[PDB]
Amino acid sequence: ELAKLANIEKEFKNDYRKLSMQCKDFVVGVLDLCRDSEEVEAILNGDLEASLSRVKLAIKYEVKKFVAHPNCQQQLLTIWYENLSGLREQTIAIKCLVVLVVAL
Amino acid sequence: ELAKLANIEKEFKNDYRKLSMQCKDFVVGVLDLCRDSEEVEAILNGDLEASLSRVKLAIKYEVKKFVAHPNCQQQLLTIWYENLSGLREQTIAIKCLVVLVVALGLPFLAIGYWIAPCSRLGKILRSPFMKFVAHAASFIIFLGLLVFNASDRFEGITTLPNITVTDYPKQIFRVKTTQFTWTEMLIMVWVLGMMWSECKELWLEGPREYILQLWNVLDFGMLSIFIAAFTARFLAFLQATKAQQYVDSYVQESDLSEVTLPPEIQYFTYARDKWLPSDPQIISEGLYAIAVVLSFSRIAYILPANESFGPLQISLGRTVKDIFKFMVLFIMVFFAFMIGMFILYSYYLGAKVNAAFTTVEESFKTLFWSIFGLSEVTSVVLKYDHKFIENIGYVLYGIYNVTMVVVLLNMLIAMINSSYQEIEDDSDVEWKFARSKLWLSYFDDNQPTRYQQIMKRLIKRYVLKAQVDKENDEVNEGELKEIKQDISSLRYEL
Amino acid sequence: FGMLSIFIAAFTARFLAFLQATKAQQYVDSYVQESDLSEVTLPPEIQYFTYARDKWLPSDPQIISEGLYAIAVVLSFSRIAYILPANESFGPLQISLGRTVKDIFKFMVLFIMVF
Amino acid sequence: FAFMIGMFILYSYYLGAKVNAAFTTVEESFKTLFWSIFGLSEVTSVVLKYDHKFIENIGYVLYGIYNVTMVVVLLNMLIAMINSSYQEIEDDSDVEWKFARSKLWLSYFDDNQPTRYQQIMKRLIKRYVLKAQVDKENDEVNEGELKEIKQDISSLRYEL
Ligand SMILES: CCCCCC(=O)OC[C@@H](COP(=O)(O)OCCN)OC(=O)CCCCC
Ligand SMILES: CCCCCC(=O)OC[C@@H](COP(=O)(O)OCCN)OC(=O)CCCCC
Ligand SMILES: CCCCCC(=O)OC[C@@H](CO)OC(=O)CCCCC
Ligand SMILES: CCCCCC(=O)OC[C@@H](CO)OC(=O)CCCCC
Ligand SMILES: *[C@@H]1O[C@H](CO)[C@@H](O)[C@H](O)[C@H]1NC(C)=O
Repeated sequence: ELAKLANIEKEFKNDYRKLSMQCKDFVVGVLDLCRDSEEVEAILNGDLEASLSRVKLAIKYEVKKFVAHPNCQQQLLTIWYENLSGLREQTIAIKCLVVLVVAL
Repeated sequence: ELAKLANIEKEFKNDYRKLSMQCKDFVVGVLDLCRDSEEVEAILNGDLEASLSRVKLAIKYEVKKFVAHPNCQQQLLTIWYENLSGLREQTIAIKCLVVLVVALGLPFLAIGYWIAPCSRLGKILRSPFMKFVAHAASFIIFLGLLVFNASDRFEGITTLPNITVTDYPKQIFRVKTTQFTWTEMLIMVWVLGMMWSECKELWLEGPREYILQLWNVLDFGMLSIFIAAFTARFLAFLQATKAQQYVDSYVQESDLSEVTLPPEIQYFTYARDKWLPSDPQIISEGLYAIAVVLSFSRIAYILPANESFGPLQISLGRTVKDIFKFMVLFIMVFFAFMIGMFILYSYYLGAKVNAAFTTVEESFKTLFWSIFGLSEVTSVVLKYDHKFIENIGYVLYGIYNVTMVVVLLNMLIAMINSSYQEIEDDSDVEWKFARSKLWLSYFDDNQPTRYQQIMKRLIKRYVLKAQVDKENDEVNEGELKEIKQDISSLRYEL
Repeated sequence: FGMLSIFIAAFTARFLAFLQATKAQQYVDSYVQESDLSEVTLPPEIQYFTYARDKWLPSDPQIISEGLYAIAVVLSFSRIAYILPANESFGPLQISLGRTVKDIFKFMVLFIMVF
Repeated sequence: FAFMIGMFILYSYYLGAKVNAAFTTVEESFKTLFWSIFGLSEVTSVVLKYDHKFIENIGYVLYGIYNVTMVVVLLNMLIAMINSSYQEIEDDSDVEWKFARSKLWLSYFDDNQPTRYQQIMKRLIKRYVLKAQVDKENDEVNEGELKEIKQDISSLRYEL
């Protein structure tokens, strides 16, 4: 809402953009404090009672530091390799062998 | 350990790199506090009960500020001039006189070196600085031999290429062009020696050490190109000797131009107009022309031992190491436009103004030379009407000339980010970590101990300095807590 | 979507070029009554499909096909931008390139006026 | 110098049969490699009249490596020049320029009981010492008051 009023006012341009930074830094400062994996998997998707709903909603609003934080990146990486799990730390030669085998 | 976990995690990348800075700054802060020379010579090499063990271990781990600190640099400088000791502060003219004298008297040095235990000049020649000057002088005499070999043609060749000329009619012509001269023998002796030294180093260092450094592979490739060129020259010499042994036996004439020869032996009478396009002579000239250009890249072994041209080289190495990421992206756009330009103009080989774009090699040639402003517009125009084809050609060639400039612009601006990142007090440090590495290439070839007492004194001084700085970091809070506790006693007494 | 449409337009032009040559072949194989097609001359509409590339009409479906097919192959190597962000070394390069290309156009509009 | 010696060693035997007269002597090879950095040179100095295509391709490759290397060196020069501007910072160009012009001006000017001078110098040094002590006292205000009230609390403990 603040980031859309910034494009409609254009004279109080810097003030709404100064308030949107507080609205983003609150979320990043909450994200920092989580310790167990249950707290991370309670923040990144909402109340259930995958499906990464808050992350897919933070793409639309472009909150870059909420997605570029390590506590979200490790949760995305454990989905990006969700059955391979030994290729997660290998050389680029082993990765090129994979794409050559699949392309063949 | 922290700097190796940083390359394996890659999500907690900044944290391990933040911890490695503390692990390095502890060592630098310990190094600061040493006062006598015994403490410096107790830190820089470990407990003995030269051999600079901690310095040689700080090269491997790349701790740049531990080697670029002055208390280590003075200890390395007192080894780098360990018998000269008056040359330590002299002008550059006196230093150039030294390298000129040693470059002149190079063949006297082995005669003076078998004497060396009986000579004070033998110990005065076995210092690291004299070894460095000797290797530099030998490599300069090598380039001098190449340029002098290239001599006698500096103002043109004297004849025409298709005309032959020999000492006598009997001599076959192909011998005189391929036989050896005295300077090429010295080149042959010199290349084998450098190949032998690199052969010894590869056997001891191992393949991983050779493969790890890009510079080692460049040197070894230059030596191999020299050897291949001389083998091609020798194969060219042998067949001419065989033809001369044929003619001098079975000639039975007055001149070799009088009676015609069998046609295999007839081929070795022709000038350069009629040689086969895969002649060993031609291959020899090509590879020998590549190797001479590659053999002036060896001055990078010399240049870091100088203050003025020192930090220049480091920035040049950084920019050359940072170009290749842009180069890989530029290859994709280049390949796209060359495949499109080849698919367009391939059917018009017979009817064009210029011979460009009609084959893949020529399209590669035109799109490569078009980025240096050395190309024509009139490669695009053709002879027939077909104006749709010609306008699509103009449009695609214009899009290419705009795209290369944009990519170039992006490269320059990204280069600026590195300078801002460099900030200050690092080029001086980085350059020092260059030259010391170069110096360490030549140095080679109950009741506690004294060492533990010295180390205990150093750690005690570090703890005391840290507590003094922590106490002076916050002065008011202790006094306020003390006067609050005093007000507690004043409330208890009143 | 534009790259895909340019491909489809080029192949439709090629097919329109193929149909008329099939019509001329079905004419000649029916009404030829000769030994070779070079022997007896033809009606002049069917005669046109014997010429080489020197005498084609400047709006031939073949020429349009070659031009659009030459544009589409150049446009079809811009799809590697879907691949490149999944890599650490060529990752932050692309982003700066996208930023500079997005920032050129404001200068380009001002350059068009002077030009 | 590296590229000119290589280009001279390559094309020296082909003086009679080339399109252009370039690279066939040291003076001419110097000329071509000097004017090639200002985009005032031809590709057709490399091509020759005979077949010998190995020689011609090595010529094209070395000339391309030269044209890339000069641009890289040039790029390095420009970026290193930027470091000096960042180092210059502010309040120095104005100062440096003044130290120019005054030098120019000084080229033309040419052709017991203490003295007055020592009284003036004594007054100046006294003012410098006083200003330094005032700035050092105002650099740390709270610590003297806390030490004074601690010493006053000592007397309050002695009296009570
Ligand atoms: C300009 C190219 C010269 C390359 C080497 C170089 O700069 O070093 C200059 C001195 C060696 O330096 P020092 O150890 O005396 O220290 C220089 C002090 N700034 O002497 C040499 O190392 C020069 C050896 C060359 C003689 C043939
Ligand atoms: C250099 C162009 C290659 C484009 C893709 C690319 O860089 O990605 C490299 C890997 C994928 O990366 P990962 O997810 O394994 O992570 C890389 C870790 N730095 O493998 C690929 O995605 C490559 C697929 C191409 C094979 C045909
Ligand atoms: C637009 C229609 C151009 C008509 C074709 C013609 O005859 O020449 C014009 C052509 C050749 O110079 O223009 C260009 O170079 C295109 C540059 C585009 C920049 C993104
Ligand atoms: C690689 C093989 C090239 C074949 C030789 C030929 O016929 O022309 C290609 C040659 C001349 O343009 O290419 C170059 O300019 C080389 C540039 C290299 C950049 C580091
Ligand atoms: C050699 O080439 C020159 C070129 O002008 C020509 O005049 C001459 O006749 C040629 N000589 C022979 C022997 O072919």
